[PDB]
Amino acid sequence: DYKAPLRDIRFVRDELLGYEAHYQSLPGAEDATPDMVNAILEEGAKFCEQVIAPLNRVGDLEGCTWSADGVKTPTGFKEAYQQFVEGGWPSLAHDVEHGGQGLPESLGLAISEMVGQANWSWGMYPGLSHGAMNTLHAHGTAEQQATYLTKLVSGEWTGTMCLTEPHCGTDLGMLRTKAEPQADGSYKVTGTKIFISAGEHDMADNIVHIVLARLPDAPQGTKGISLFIVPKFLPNAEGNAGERNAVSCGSIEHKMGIHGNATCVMNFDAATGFLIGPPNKGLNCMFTFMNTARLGTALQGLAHAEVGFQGGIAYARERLQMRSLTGPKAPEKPADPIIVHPDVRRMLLTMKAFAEGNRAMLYFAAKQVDIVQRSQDEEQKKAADSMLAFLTPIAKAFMTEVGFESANHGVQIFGGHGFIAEHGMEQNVRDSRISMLYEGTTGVQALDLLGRKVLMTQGEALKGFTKIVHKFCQANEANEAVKEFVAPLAQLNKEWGDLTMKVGMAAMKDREEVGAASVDYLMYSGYACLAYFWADMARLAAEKLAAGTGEEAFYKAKLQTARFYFQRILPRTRAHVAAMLSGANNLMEMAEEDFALGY
Amino acid sequence: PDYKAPLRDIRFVRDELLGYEAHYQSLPGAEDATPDMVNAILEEGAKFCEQVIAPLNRVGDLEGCTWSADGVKTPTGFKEAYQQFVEGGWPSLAHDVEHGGQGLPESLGLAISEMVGQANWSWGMYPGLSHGAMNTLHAHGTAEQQATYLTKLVSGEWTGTMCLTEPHCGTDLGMLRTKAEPQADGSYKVTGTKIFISAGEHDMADNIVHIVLARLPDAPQGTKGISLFIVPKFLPNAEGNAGERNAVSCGSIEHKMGIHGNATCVMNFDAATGFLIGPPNKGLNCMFTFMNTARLGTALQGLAHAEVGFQGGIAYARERLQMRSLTGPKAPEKPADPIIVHPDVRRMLLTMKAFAEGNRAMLYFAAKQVDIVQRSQDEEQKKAADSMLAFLTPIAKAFMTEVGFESANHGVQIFGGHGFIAEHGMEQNVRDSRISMLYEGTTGVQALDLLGRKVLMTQGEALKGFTKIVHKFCQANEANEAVKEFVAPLAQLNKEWGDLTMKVGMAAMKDREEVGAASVDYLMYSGYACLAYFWADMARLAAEKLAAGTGEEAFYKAKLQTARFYFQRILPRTRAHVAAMLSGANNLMEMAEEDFALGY
Ligand SMILES: CCCCCCCC(=O)SCCNC(=O)CCNC(=O)[C@H](O)C(C)(C)COP(=O)(O)OP(=O)(O)OC[C@H]1O[C@@H](n2cnc3c(N)ncnc32)[C@H](O)[C@@H]1OP(=O)(O)O
Ligand SMILES: CCCCCCCC(=O)SCCNC(=O)CCNC(=O)[C@H](O)C(C)(C)COP(=O)(O)OP(=O)(O)OC[C@H]1O[C@@H](n2cnc3c(N)ncnc32)[C@H](O)[C@@H]1OP(=O)(O)O
Ligand SMILES: Cc1cc2nc3c(=O)[nH]c(=O)nc-3n(C[C@H](O)[C@H](O)[C@H](O)COP(=O)(O)OP(=O)(O)OC[C@H]3O[C@@H](n4cnc5c(N)ncnc54)[C@H](O)[C@@H]3O)c2cc1C
Ligand SMILES: Cc1cc2nc3c(=O)[nH]c(=O)nc-3n(C[C@H](O)[C@H](O)[C@H](O)COP(=O)(O)OP(=O)(O)OC[C@H]3O[C@@H](n4cnc5c(N)ncnc54)[C@H](O)[C@@H]3O)c2cc1C
Repeated sequence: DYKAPLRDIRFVRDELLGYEAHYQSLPGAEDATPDMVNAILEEGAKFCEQVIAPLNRVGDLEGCTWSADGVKTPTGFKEAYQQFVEGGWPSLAHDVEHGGQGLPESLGLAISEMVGQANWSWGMYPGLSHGAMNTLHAHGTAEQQATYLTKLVSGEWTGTMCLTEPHCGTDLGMLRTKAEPQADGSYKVTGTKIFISAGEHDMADNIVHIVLARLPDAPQGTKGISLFIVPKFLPNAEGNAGERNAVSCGSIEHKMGIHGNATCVMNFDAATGFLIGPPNKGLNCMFTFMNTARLGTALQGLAHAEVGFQGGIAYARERLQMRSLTGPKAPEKPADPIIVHPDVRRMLLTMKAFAEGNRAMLYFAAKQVDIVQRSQDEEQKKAADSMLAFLTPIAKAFMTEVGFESANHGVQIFGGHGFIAEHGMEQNVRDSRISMLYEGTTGVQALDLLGRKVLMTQGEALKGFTKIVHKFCQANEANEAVKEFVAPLAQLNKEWGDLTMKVGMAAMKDREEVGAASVDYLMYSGYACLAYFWADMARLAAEKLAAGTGEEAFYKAKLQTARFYFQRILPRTRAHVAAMLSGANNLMEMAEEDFALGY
Repeated sequence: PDYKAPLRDIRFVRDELLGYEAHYQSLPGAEDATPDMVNAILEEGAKFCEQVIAPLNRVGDLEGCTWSADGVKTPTGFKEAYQQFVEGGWPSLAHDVEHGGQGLPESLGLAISEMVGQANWSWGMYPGLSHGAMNTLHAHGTAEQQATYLTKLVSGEWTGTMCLTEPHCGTDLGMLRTKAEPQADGSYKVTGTKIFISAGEHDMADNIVHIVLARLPDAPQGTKGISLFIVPKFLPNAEGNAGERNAVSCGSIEHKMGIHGNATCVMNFDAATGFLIGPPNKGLNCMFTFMNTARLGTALQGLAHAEVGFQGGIAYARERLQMRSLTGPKAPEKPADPIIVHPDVRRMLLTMKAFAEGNRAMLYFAAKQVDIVQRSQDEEQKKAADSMLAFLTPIAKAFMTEVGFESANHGVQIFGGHGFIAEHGMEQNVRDSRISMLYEGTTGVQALDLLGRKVLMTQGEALKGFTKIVHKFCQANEANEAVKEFVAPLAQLNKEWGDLTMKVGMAAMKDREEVGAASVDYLMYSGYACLAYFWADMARLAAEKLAAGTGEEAFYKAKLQTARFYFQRILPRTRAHVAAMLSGANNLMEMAEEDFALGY
């Protein structure tokens, strides 16, 4: 049964990253008192454990049901959503201006961490909505905010992002949905959008589609794309679901997992829409909706490692099979618990290193998001903004990739039993698999990080982070407790920058290099980020243990996980380095027609 | 694009790389495996796989199996397909002539199995499990027992199961508690519940022959007390046909992640009549003819998953237009470039390709050993082939399943979002693949078998058979210009493999936890090392065919390019596995069990 990691969320927020100081230093956070944060975490935890976690298996077994009239969600989904609404969770991290509580985004993200762990398919309904707000908030006219945002902040209305068509997913410049301008200055949108998460459902009073379309004589490619508000129901005089717009769901997908989230073919038959933001600047505006959900999807990766660990640790202490290699440890039982086996511990510690490591990186990133939304200092916003732009793609691709690995360790620990539906471990793997495909594929994210962010800033995007690491190795070089962490961390911090330079050099001779190195580089970057977060959690752990503490075992575990990370996981860097220095030719020399001559 | 048998690559591996013509002529009873007959059987094999079973793979996954009190319904088309397969004589192919068989080599029967598992693994488990229980009756059954059970299994009229697992025990068979009470007439009565029995009950055959692990009434504790019993669903009648219903029933089937089409049964034996096969209390010894077949059989499942991901991905990579090459549009007449222009898509393609073609080479290398163990009359050769199988069998099962799962996941990644959708079949490949690392011995258990039972128990001798072959290859080709670039790293790695074995040994002397701590890393390293040899050898062969002039230049140029990719982008994974296995057991054993979950 899902148990929220509140003690670990507090370790990371309060002790490692000084979230009380951060909230004190920052406009809006006077109502975000330590005691109020703790009560909101504990309220969040209870909803996640008692209301949505028990629906997770229901959602997988039932999925959603299509008919011409609309889409039924699994038993208990909408009734949990009504309770989510009535608790005012939707309004937590939105402007007091448009009906919100004004608490920071980073406190919103802690609630999303627990929602995603408990029931990801259910959490996507509120999750997508949270983004369309961030879109309306950043680019909507005051009247658009008054009509649409107020309703999303209350949760009475839900939001989607409608980009994808059959022929285009990464290549949005090829999109072909049309916005035809009308005398009254509104548009009629004609097109078929596919894979639309939460496109049709029975959870809310209305749905607000944020749709990418093209104006009749716009330029080709991205520079021809505009953003439209297309609600399922056009508002009435009081602002409530009014006239039924010509938006309908023609079908939902049969998928490997995330069955409880309706994945919809949305047909727009000259549906009334309103332009939001400048004509042909839709891609620019949509990237508010996208970088929310990039960090929101990095959260999915964290959730799959956490669920995989919760299951693994429980089964490894309860399942008896075979005996310890150093003699029977439970001779009064017919077998030893499987935790006594070194490989089961390797699998448990892998999931633990990834869950706790990525939790640190995620709430480090979330502090940057708060700064960009609320700081007055433009030096401090701009340094936060460049840090988000470096960490966003790393977090999304790296946390999902190792989250899916972590989910598979969970299954492996159960042996055969892991393949069987009733234990929920195999559902975790199935739900994890989409996280590396949507919200920018691993490959597209890697290309974004290395080409657009790092190589296009001639390495400056990396320097923000390698600065913090270099300052840690200097302040802690002669700290005896983390000597063993600082040495290889300093070495890796150097190599990180060296590799960045060698790849820029290779790329100057052959552009194919940016692609050839990209995923290897992003994965290396991910292990290097977590090397720093584990060296720092180890530093904090050693500080607390030397000062005496009610929780000896808590901090000794942090040191033991850090050492596992450095000695057993971080050396995967060696293969990422070798592959990325090998050059583009070993990928590009084979002719397309020569890949499958063995038939 | 539907399933296409990789016959051209299967021929390259057996005929060109592994000398299968000369091997078959050097073996007693292999005179009927003429090159033209093998090629005829391979063609008929592919026809059956591509036309009868491959179309049923989606149906198997959508319907799965339907339980009722009376029986277990199989997916639409499966039993009719099993009839055409019986009518084709396929079950009889690699079995002895006197018991209904055609007497062809096991390594020919394995080529058919390669194509069956790629076409529809769930369906292939039905005959594939039969193939096991036949091998056990051959090895350990009385001539009477072979007359009744082995003849029906060789015809395919009856199917066979392996019944080991119970709720409390899968790896630890010593704890099993299924009982066998002696009866006055020399038969036994088996009472107990077995779980996760593949093909335990279905509607495809006239009878099912269970090979059951059970305990005699005063047997010693542990594996020393396990005996092996034939328990048929229908007791034979006087003619030798399905007679009296035995007290064997299926209480349920599991709901699973995958292989929905293969019924996974809770089998209740209610004092069912069984017959002791093999000595009393030597069950586990006898049941290991069945288990090693099924381990090289499960390695083949790993190959199958890599193959299916490759066939889907290459077709989609050439048809899907998304974005443009980094070096300017390669298809400017089209609205976007094929995704194969992107280096990362080529990286996923070539990963699946290195693993499929490398593992195929490893598999038929192993299958030549099976053939020598079964047929050779030279003892020195039987001993060396037996010893080579002992080393390769767990490497093949664990490595090929693990890199098979990776390869299936690359397949989905190439389709992007579309790969998560049921219609394309790529996500089923991943879900079917996941069981392959759990059953027939877990990755962790095969890794302990390799390092603990075979390698360290022989003080490194089990490794020598293979390192010898690799060292002779590096000497034979030190001066060979076309492959010098493979030979150098191969010889460095072959030496390191021997050094690592000794160091792990030294570490285990001080701390026995080191055997489990190094096990999976050591098996994965060993896997990568085996494929480094096979890619080097396939690169040598391709150089030799190109220097001599061939009408298939591209085919041989593609082997060199894949071998170079394997060496430069995949083999370096050994770096991670070396560092992990030399890190020590303390980084895994120091954390007390009660301190693993203190964040709640
Ligand atoms: C929570 C559950 C998840 C469910 C959601 C499912 C997924 C979805 O909703 S659809 C996912 C959306 N798609 C993706 O994320 C990946 C596919 N699209 C891409 O990212 C493509 O690479 C794509 C379309 C951006 C390429 O466009 P292209 O015009 O070549 O980009 P580029 O020239 O680099 O940038 C164009 C403009 O976009 C914006 N932009 C691009 N990248 C970024 C970025 N990383 N951050 C911010 N803005 C960006 C900028 O305004 C930029 O302007 P400029 O060029 O002057 O800097
Ligand atoms: C094609 C269709 C595929 C479908 C797959 C579905 C089928 C299944 O999943 S059923 C198979 C699942 N069962 C297993 O694999 C059980 C797991 N196995 C194990 O853990 C061990 O091998 C086990 C329990 C059998 C032996 O345990 P233990 O007694 O501690 O081993 P050990 O003492 O070293 O050896 C016991 C005896 O078994 C035999 N044995 C052990 N290992 C091997 C081996 N690798 N090869 C051959 N014989 C072996 C020997 O006879 C040995 O006796 P001795 O040591 O005197 O030679
Ligand atoms: C779909 C399916 C089909 C099956 N078909 C059959 C069949 O036809 N016939 C049959 O007899 N069985 C069958 N099985 C059972 C299957 O072989 C077992 O699941 C397998 O042997 C593992 O046993 P277990 O699941 O009980 O895991 P356990 O043995 O409990 O192992 C659990 C975990 O502990 C680890 N572990 C255990 N001991 C050690 C050790 N000493 N060192 C290190 N790690 C260790 C394992 O590696 C694993 O990670 C089937 C299973 C499934 C799921
Ligand atoms: C369950 C689900 C829910 C979804 N929900 C939504 C939603 O709510 N809203 C929405 O708008 N979309 C949604 N999508 C669509 C999703 O965002 C796309 O699937 C995703 O962007 C990938 O696009 P694609 O599937 O068309 O693959 P493609 O873009 O065709 O990519 C295919 C392959 O090519 C690779 N590739 C493509 N271009 C390059 C390049 N330049 N360099 C390197 N590799 C490249 C990719 O990495 C991938 O491996 C959803 C999809 C799914 C499966």
